[PDB]
Amino acid sequence: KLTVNAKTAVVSENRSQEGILYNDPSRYGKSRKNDEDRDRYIESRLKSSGKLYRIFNETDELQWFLSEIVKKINRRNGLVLSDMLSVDDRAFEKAFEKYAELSYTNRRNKVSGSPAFETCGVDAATAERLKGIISETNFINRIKNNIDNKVSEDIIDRIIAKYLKKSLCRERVKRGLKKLLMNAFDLPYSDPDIDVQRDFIDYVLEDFYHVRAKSQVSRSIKNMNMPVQPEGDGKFAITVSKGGTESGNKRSAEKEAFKKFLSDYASLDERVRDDMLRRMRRLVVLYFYGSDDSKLSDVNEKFDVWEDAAARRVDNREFIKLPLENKTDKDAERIRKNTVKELYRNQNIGCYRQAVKAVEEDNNGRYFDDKMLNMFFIHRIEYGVEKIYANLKQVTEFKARTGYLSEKIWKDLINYISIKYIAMGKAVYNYAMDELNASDKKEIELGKISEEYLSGISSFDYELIKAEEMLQRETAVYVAFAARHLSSQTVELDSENSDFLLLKPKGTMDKNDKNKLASNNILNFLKDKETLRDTILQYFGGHSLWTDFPFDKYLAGGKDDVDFLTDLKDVIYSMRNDSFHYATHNNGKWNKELISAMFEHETERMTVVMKDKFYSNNLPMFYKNDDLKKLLIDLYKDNVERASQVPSFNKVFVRKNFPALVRDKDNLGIELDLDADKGENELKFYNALYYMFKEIYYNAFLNDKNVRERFITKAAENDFGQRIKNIVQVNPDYTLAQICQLIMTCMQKKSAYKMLLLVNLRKAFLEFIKENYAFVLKPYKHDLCDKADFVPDFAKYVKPYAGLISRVAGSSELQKWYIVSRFLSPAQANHMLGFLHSYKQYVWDIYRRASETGTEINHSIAEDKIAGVDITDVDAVIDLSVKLCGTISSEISDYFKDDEVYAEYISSYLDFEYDGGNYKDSLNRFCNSDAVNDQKVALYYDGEHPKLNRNIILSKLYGERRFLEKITDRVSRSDIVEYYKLKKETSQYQTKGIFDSEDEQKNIKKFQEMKNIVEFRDLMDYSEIADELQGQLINWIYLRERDLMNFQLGYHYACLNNDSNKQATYVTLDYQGKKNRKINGAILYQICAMYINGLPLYYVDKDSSEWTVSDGKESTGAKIGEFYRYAKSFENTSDCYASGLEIFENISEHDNITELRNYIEHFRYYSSFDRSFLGIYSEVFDRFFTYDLKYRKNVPTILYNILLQHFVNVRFEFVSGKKMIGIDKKIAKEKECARITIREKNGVYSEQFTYKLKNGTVYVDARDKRYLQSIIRLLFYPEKVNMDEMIEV
RNA sequence: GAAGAUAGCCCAAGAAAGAGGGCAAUAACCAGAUAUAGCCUG
Repeated sequence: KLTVNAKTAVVSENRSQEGILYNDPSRYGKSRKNDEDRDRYIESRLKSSGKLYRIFNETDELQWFLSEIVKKINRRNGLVLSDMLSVDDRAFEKAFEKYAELSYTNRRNKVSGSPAFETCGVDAATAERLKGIISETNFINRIKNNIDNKVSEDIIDRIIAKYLKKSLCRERVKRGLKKLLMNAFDLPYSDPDIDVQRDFIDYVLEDFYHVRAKSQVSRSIKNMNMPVQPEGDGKFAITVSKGGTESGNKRSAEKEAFKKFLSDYASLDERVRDDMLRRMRRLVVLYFYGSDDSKLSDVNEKFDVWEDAAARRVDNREFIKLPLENKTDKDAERIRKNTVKELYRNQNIGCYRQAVKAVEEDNNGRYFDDKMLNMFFIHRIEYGVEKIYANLKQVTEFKARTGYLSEKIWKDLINYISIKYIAMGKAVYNYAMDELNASDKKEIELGKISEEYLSGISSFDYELIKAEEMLQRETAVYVAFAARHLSSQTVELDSENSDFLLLKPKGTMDKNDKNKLASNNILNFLKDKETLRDTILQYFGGHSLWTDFPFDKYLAGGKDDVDFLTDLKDVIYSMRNDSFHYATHNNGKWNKELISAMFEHETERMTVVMKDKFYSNNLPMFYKNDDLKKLLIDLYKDNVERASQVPSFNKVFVRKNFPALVRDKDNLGIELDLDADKGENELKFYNALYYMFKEIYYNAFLNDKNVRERFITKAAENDFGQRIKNIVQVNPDYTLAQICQLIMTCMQKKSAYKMLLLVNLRKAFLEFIKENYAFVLKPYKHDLCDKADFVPDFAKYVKPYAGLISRVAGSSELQKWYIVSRFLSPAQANHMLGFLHSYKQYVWDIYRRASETGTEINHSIAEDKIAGVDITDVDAVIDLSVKLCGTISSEISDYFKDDEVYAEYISSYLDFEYDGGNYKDSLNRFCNSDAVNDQKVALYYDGEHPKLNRNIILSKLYGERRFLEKITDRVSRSDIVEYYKLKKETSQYQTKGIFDSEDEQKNIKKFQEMKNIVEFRDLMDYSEIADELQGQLINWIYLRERDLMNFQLGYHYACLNNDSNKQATYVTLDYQGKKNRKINGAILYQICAMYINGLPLYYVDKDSSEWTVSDGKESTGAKIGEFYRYAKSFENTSDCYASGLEIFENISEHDNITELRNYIEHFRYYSSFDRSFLGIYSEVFDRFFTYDLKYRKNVPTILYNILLQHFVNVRFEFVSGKKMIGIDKKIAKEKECARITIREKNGVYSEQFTYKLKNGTVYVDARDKRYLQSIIRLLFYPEKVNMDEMIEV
């Protein structure tokens, strides 16, 4: 990469912008490059590549013969341009470079012929010598000087397609090279239109001397800009380049013409938009079908553009003639693909030239009056064709159909309009809606650019927006999951009341018959009002932990456990659509005293929980309580805010390698001196040490001052250490985390500097242990104390939560973070915490880079606060949830009425041979039965009662029972038999960690897999994968919802700022009710109110037929209804909300989009299973992202990545399904829909693990066939597939 | 107004076409350890 040293940014000074290069990390005054240094930096990077320049880059008998031919051509005395042109003590280097400059200039100025060296500052005799050096004769001599083989044309064809330098891969250059090589090897060849000197050799010299980049790259950087900038009148519009050259000024004029299109198109009169889309449609028809197409004959034919679009789809015309397939041969298919790409390009050029001529000669009302707008669109069309064939992965007939291309380009043009309105709305929303912020102002104005942005937008500004929008969208996902989890055991929703958060409090009566409760009254959905409080408290660690809590102090009056449920629901709801940017916020309607007291109650258990994790991880089995007490106080006396982009403990200390690592005498030299329970005690020890080291890593090691200094000293390796010294040079106070982040600084996850960081951290940690926790080196196995006896004096020494308690008491916003994170699974809460960390680091990094480049930056987004509250407090709250979500009660009765219902629940996942009687006894019989030899099943029973199984309870609180039952098979006796058999077979080398034999490793892997089954850990895995698939779907929902609002904002902002007719209340609302307010820019205010929880909407009420203002807390659905009643007066439309949305989506499918969004966000899949994950992802791909190609076209890759993260490789096939258009209430029609499926044969395979041994390496499937089967069932259910054929091994 | 994905946009260039650069700006990628043999290898 050319600018690998530097970063680029766009800065905006006084409504003029500049693309800058800057060195990072650097100090202010040493970072941003001035014009000369930018120029020289580019020059220097270009001339870097000069002397390694070779025509050709870089086992089968032929494929290795090609490689040998290339190498001989590239070896010395071969075709080495640096040697050839530097001859005679570099005396001609300047002349040759000047020749290259004039050769390039001759192309742009249409000057025919190679330059003569006489005009490069050189006499006539020398010119003859130089011309000979860069002649075909000399090239032929240099090319064959190292070759003593007989090469064929096919060898030449293969070498060119496989090894030719990318900058030389243009048709005429490749043809020139082929002609030269055929002449060099005395093979008859004719290509009369090609001149070897001009088409190949002269071009090579232009490439060698980088004449294009030297004259263009620096200026192209300087002219970079953002998508939208303010104009003179303080209005945002799409950015237009300042041009400066002949072609650049034409390009700017076309862009200005499209800017005018966007203004004119934003018309509430749908006839204006229809006519403009028809003119754009005619341009597409002209481009692909020529000026004599029947739809271009009558210039005033108001043909339906979508009917024409549908017509070209079923058209069979071929855009190009495809060559016949080959006699696979990957070399021959690459040749054919290159031939096909050149065919597309030739036809594209012809189409372009024909269209340009026709819009010049045969317009007369067919196209746009503005010639520059027709040219803008023709350039978009040409570009769109190139996007398709430059991409080309596989030559296919469907992609060669003219109607495929015309309709791809049509949707591409609509895409471009869509993303520009969205880009406008993004600027308006972020920078021209200040007065959305809560105030006492009785008159506000929306759509005026905030003072700090009138001089324009920088790239750093948009980085800050991305940081905030990412966290907002990530948080939105967790709000949905928290609502799901709270709803899952408290209510049974139905299809008409599927959103838990929109259920109404217990006193809500029907509006039309006040004798009845409203249909959405929460009472109608309660699963069991009598156990409601105890059910809720399962999510607060079990009601047994709350026996001392004065609930009745807070549920006084008629308030009961239904109001308790309603208050928690209200906390969660208050975070939905809660904008981080616009505070509406700190006034929660729920019982803040109750929530605050519950938080304080939970903080009181934290020291007990953390010390209990030492106990439960068996640390007091190997170390003295007093030594562990010292450690406990060190680790937990202060809440620790973790920094992002520090390598995880588990990557620095790989669990599989851990026992060998701690025993290594160069590291720690720990050897535990231990009969029967030997291996089990060894395993307990290494598991205990792993947990203790993990806690030390995060809570003591990473922030230790001495660790940092020693890491820097101890720290390719010269490169690594060089950047470290640069980093600390730039700021000596950078923490170790910040050094790691600066060091660590393709859409598809890849199947089968970081190491230096892991190594230096691993060694620094071992030394930290030796220096500070030396008692760790001397473990001694002894008996576990009673749990209550282990450091019972612990809470006396530390009070980490003292300050946070009072801050949560006084913050509605902290209470939201608390309740939302607290209702997540432990893995989800951990992910939420990680997103917070990533947000904080990103914001810090942006300000850091803005600062070093001297870029003024409005601190609307703070480094230390979010939504008004300290990030450190949010962090501590979420961290409290992470820990407590994973702390399961020891009382079965906290989760089930008795051992019998518990045992019956276990039977959903375990076949303990239920006879038909009592479950508790059938399970007790099963655990007391013999499994293998003298091995009894055991596992699932703890003396008198069934064993409390952590994974079972976690699946009950946070997983989806019917889903898990549908995608897995219950654990069986034979599973438990196999578990014990592999236990035995591995019992003698289990903590070796890194093994000698190959079948030792494979058996260890098999045991690990069986342990995961009998422990229900695979269940947790599948639940997390489903949560990740569902979470990504919800993420996409909030991506779309953001961009729908932005589209509407940008479109109506454009409308407000054009001359089209606008009614009074579109521009200005003068609300004279008791909460009176005047709103200038009313349409913009009302758009944003639809999407912001807490922002009132002004409308004419259905029942009173009078103007009112809402409290702003009603649902998005209610707000859309209210918006309709606001707009309802408008005469120039019938649906203002939907104005322009034909660009964003297919209007006829709007209700299906809403239905899909609701299906996902209301978790309906888990109740009905009427469609699969693949089917939902298919419908998202098909029509959820109509508004922006860049989201739509990554939908399958994102799915593939999620699976690959879990070591599952899937091969997609794209086929056809069905979708409805419209929603019956009866006008829904069915049609074809994209269907993403998986190849029926060998479509799913496991990633391989690389296991190192003593010998060498063995490759083992990460995931066995049984695991892969459940993944396929997860993806396909309710559909069933032949998994034997689909799974590869 | 189906889909056959594995980008998209900005800047530059450009009709005898051009075809370079940039993007934490834009999604993805990378990274992140919550709990006891589950995320190896690089």
